[PDB]
Amino acid sequence: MTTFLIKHKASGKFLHPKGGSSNPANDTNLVLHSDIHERMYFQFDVVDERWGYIKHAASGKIVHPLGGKADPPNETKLVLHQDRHDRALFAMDFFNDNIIHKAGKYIHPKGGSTNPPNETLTVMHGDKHKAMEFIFVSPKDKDKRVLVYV
Amino acid sequence: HMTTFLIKHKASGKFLHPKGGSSNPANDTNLVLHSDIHERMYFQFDVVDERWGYIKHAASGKIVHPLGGKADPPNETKLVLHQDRHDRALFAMDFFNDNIIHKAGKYIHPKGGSTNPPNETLTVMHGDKHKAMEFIFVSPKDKDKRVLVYV
Repeated sequence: MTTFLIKHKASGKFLHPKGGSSNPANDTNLVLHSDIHERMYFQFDVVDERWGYIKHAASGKIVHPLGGKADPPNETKLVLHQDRHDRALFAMDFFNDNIIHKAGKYIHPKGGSTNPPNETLTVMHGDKHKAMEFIFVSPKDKDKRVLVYV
Repeated sequence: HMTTFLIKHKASGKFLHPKGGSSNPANDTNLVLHSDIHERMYFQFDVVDERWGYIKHAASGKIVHPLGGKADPPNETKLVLHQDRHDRALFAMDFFNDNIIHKAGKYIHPKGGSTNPPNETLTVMHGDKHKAMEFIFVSPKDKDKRVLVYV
């Protein structure tokens, strides 16, 4: 209904909390993995027009740049954390197919590969290219895009 | 719930209106650009399927259609309001690239493509992308404040 999968467009892998738990601890890395299950479902909670929080559905933790700085440098790891604040604001660009942080960098697989192996970490990086594209799909139809602004 | 908004032509600051400004425009009334602001030029976006939805005139419930109801309208097809609701009136409101795209892939343009068209200029479909076909979606109470049309 409000849940979606975050699919890495080039590989078909998905974003997961590292370890696949329903209850990841604060500062758990966000990784890529091929598996599908309810513990990799996400929601998006709108805060201000396009900006909002990317939320792990099972735990309520949201996506942060590790350390929570307003303008994180390239290669800053993405983690899950319960805190809510303006440095965890992202927009879900379903027209250009990417996820952009409030300060202008994007979510990437670490290393920028179109075919990242399972457990690859995700990081912030300012470049735009095929390997940083993501689409947002229905849990019950992994090829059907869904509106995350809901 | 559908957020109410103005459709603002980015280059000129003018807005999309039904020609003549009626609260209940007749079927096939042209969609035009005009500088006035009033509640008969407010719009809503009725989401149908993910990004696709109907651009709905708030006062009347009529929606934007390429005239003729063809599946793949050619360049220069005029935009009108009509009460009919079906898939050939599906658009997406691209608030990241700032344009309005039809399901068959062309965009809403001012007829003639001017960055600064006169009041009452018709709108048409066209495949080209440039500054004169950009639109932003703003609060009726603050024409410079972008609002999220998808909620």
